[PDB]
Amino acid sequence: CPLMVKVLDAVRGSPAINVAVHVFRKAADDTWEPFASGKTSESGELHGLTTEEEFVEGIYKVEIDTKSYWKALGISPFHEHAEVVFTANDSGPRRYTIAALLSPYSYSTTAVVTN
Amino acid sequence: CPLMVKVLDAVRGSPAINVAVHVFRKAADDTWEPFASGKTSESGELHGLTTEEEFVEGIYKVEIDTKSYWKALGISPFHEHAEVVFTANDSGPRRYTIAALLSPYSYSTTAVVTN
Amino acid sequence: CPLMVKVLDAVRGSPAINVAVHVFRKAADDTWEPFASGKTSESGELHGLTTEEEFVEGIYKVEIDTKSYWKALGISPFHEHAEVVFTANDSGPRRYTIAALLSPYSYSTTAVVTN
Amino acid sequence: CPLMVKVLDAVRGSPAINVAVHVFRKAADDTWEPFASGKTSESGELHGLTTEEEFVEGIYKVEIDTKSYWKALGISPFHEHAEVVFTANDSGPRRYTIAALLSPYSYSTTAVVTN
Ligand SMILES: O=C(O)c1ccccc1Nc1cc(Cl)c(OCCCCCCCOc2c(Cl)cc(Nc3ccccc3C(=O)O)cc2Cl)c(Cl)c1
Repeated sequence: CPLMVKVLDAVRGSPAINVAVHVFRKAADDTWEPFASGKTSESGELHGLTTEEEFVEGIYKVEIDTKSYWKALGISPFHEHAEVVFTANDSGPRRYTIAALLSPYSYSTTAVVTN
Repeated sequence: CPLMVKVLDAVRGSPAINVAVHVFRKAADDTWEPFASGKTSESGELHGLTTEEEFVEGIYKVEIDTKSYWKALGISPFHEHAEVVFTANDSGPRRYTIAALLSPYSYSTTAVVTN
Repeated sequence: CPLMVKVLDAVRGSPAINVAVHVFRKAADDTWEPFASGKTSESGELHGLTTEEEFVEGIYKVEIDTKSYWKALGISPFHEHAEVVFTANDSGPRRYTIAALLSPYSYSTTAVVTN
Repeated sequence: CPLMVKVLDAVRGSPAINVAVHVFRKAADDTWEPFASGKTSESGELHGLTTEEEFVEGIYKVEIDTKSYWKALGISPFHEHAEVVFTANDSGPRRYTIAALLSPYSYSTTAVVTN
């Protein structure tokens, strides 16, 4: 799997389950084209977004729908979403894990990139 | 100052100096319209972005140009930029500080909302 | 102020007010000896912990009493406290700010070392 | 596995490999007794520290030897180690993952606690 997303909840100390994730790829006309989407599992993970064939060199945006998640838990958070924007595969094919750790007024994101 | 931005460097243990910051507001036609911008100071801070008069309720995006910062340091980074997207909500006196802590393959952002 | 502590609350998007902070220095017999302490202010800050004269090179521990903070808010937390352990090193004018960002099941700490 | 540690490197965007981890348990005399230790794998993970039988209710400290890690990469970091102190199993047996994300002058730690 070349692109995986993992989301964790810093309030509950749990995976963040059923979080919507949308991936976009920047097109030649500078617009963000829909690329893939899904929801995190019971483990906070989202796999199977793309294939090595389709995940070509480009600029990608991973939008994680954090506000919808918090609101479903009774919390009015600060952010609309977390957005992770990066160039992928520009020094050859890599496997990318995009991890996010969520709180109501903060989040962090890291990437783990491997061969 | 209803809106301040503060950027810190987790590699050097320092303010992140001379980082470009762009603020956008969501318009009517769902377009991100430029709103304010600047470069962080020697203290990693950016003040004077807007006024209480202009900073009305709405959806805002703060783009922090992290990739160019790391390139200036000779360090290969992951993200193109950090994007912080939020709704400004009245209901009383509020000042917003958007803080970001930067590493090459990670960032963190929090909002400190006070009065 | 050669040593400041700043604590922020990632759930409320606010300074973490009235948090107990204890600082220790490593002695000769490898015992943590109390050095300084206080409670964070309304701005989440704790100043006046020590003087340039007393804050010599050595190994220091800053203990931030996070569990009691979350208990005061009625929120079940994971950690007993956050502990920040570091060597203070001269070689020129240096001021240390130990920042912490708190969530119930997570914390983050950075050092901003300036002159 | 009731206790797992995962460590990631925010500079390289990689697991933090070969990081020493020491676990202590607070004894009746208020002293920290050695409990378990190991080093992170190629995946940044450390499994097999303990068993459900031996991992009883108590206050535990997980010390992650971050300074040794950074120094081996040519970096002089701020912290001596990251310390994670928590009560375990005080509302019945749980599975704990202690995750840490490391930078030279910052780290974060979260816990994922499951049934
Ligand atoms: O990644 C995996 O693969 C993974 C998989 C499974 C499990 C775990 C996995 N890892 C993993 C682990 C973790 Cl801990 C993780 O979270 C990373 C959390 C990063 C913490 C956020 C850092 C907060 O920064 C700060 C801090 Cl300290 C202070 C401040 N304030 C100030 C500091 C100084 C001066 C002024 C201020 C201010 O405010 O005016 C602002 C910020 Cl912005 C992630 Cl995203 C993935």
